[PDB]
Amino acid sequence: GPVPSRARVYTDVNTHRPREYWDYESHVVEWGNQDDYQLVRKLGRGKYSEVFEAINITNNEKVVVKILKPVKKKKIKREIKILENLRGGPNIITLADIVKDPVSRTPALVFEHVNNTDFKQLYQTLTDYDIRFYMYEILKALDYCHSMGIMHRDVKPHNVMIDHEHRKLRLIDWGLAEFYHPGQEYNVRVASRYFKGPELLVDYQMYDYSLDMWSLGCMLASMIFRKEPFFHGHDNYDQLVRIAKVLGTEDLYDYIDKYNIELDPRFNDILGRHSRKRWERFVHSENQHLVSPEALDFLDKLLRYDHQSRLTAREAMEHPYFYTVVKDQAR
Ligand SMILES: O=C(O)c1ccc2cc1OCCOCCNc1ccn3ncc-2c3n1
Repeated sequence: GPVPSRARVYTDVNTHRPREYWDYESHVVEWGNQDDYQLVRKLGRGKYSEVFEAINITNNEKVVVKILKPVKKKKIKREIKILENLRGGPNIITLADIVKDPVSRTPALVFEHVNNTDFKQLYQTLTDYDIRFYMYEILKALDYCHSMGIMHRDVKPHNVMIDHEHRKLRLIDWGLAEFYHPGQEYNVRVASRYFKGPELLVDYQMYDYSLDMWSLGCMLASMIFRKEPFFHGHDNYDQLVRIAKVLGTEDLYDYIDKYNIELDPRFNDILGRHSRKRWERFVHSENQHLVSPEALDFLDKLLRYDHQSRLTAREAMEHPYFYTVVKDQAR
């Protein structure tokens, strides 16, 4: 069958932890008092939850309440445990409280309020410096969570809150995140289509932190090239075709060979034969102000088929793309 794989970094971080850290099935939830919060207005809804601005009446603080739609106890425990383990880390959203919603007997997560600038509207205003700065801020959250033995597995613009006035960023929605254990076969049916790594699309289960770095590369491409989404597949199969038309089919088949991956036969007559394209075909008069040699070198080193060859978060932070930002933060 397939060749096994291990994270290059932070490989054994959870093995050295007490069992309780990662064994979320055993976690005992510390409930709080629902009557401390009053809902103010609805912010949005998804498959998994509805989100409200709210107020803590005991201190008149603004907070956000995420009312969970019914999922397994295990899934709720995993998100809670991860949020608690990561709490206080750089640019990690703060979980303030957990309450049992009386209406449905449903749990509600209570988060710190971030004054988020419009995500669709924000992108239209971002300069070259802003993209570098916010990318660096996301990398601080990813290096932290990876170093803590956790893969996010759903990195995308919707899950990055930006309070632009305060140059403040938070990585949110830890509902798909998981603990990394060497040898563990993970569920490939994760993340948003446009951000799925090749490992997911070819059904390679022994993946790791490096998944997040593919998703990040997809974000970077969409920002510097003004192309949202960058890899626009019609479904999961066509998503790999879209990637192959850019990264080329030679490297794809090399990856499949290296890991002895069994390719779904549906791929066979759709992948075809594609050259690896130069990034320069995506540069044009309206985006060129966002694109540098540095940006393209960095992007190239995130967007690799082989999960093992992508930059780590910590390596990415040392790339020349960030030298100006690093200098500015020291001062
Ligand atoms: O799932 C979480 O971990 C999550 C945590 C915090 C917030 C949202 C979350 O995800 C729901 C996304 O809904 C977007 C609604 N807009 C706003 C506006 C302001 N804030 N401040 C915090 C959040 C927020 N959401």
